[PDB]
Amino acid sequence: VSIQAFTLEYIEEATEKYKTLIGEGGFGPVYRGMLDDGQEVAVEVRSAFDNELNLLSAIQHENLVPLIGYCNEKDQQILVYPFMSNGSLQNRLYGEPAKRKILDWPTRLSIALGAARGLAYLHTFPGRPVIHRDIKSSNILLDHSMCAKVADFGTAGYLDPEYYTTQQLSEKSDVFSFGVVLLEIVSGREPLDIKRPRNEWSLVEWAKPYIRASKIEEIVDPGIKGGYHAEAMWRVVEVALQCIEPFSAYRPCMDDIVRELEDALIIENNASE
Ligand SMILES: C[As](C)(=O)[O-]
Ligand SMILES: [Ca+2]
Repeated sequence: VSIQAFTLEYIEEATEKYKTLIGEGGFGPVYRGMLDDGQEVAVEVRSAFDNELNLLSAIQHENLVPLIGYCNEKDQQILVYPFMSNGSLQNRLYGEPAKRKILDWPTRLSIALGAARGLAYLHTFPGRPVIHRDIKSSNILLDHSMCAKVADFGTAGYLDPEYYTTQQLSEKSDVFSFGVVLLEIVSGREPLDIKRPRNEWSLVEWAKPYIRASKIEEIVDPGIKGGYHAEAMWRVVEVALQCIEPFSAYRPCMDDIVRELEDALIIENNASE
């Protein structure tokens, strides 16, 4: 809840000399470490600011990756986040772990609502908005409790088509991108896959017809076939379609998405009990 300054020496002790590399992150590599109090951290090292730290200091929401501290020493720019032990939504949908454990519909729903709330907090931020501009399943991280934490708010298949007119990314561009994420969550497919039959190359182009023709069962992840209530799935698919409208003007705000995703989870929780 409060940002700390670390020394390079401390980051090296925690990181065991960058022994582990958690993965490619936005604006630098990210290594795994443990602080001397025992909490697991991810340490982002800028490849190549104090205003950014103040912005990141000002962002506080349960569905955003929080900043623990930073390192300023010797013209280095290091950022320290909690380690998210359950990894990325992308990985749990069609990653290696998806072959072991199938993420169930209610959990998928709960992760989407979490992520939407995080983005909603950023979009409606007092004074000026915070726009992510690179929303994707790999940037929706999961903690021990499978609570969504959106990352890299400091990609082909997700890019707002309208960007080719405006050459600008906006809240509405984040909304389009999120719509593609909702399609991943429903379908269990990555947006772009050349190895798929030609008609299935684009998840977005492939899906719209079936949704438009009210035949959602065809596009649903086999692992959650008969694992959802139709009323709840309709809501998610419907709002997903509005998000991926080629023209931002017809696209809902993130907060309309929050409400639809809340409605879907109340429908499932109601039928579950
Ligand atoms: C990027 As801001 C905290 O001025 O809305
Ligand atoms: Ca608000």
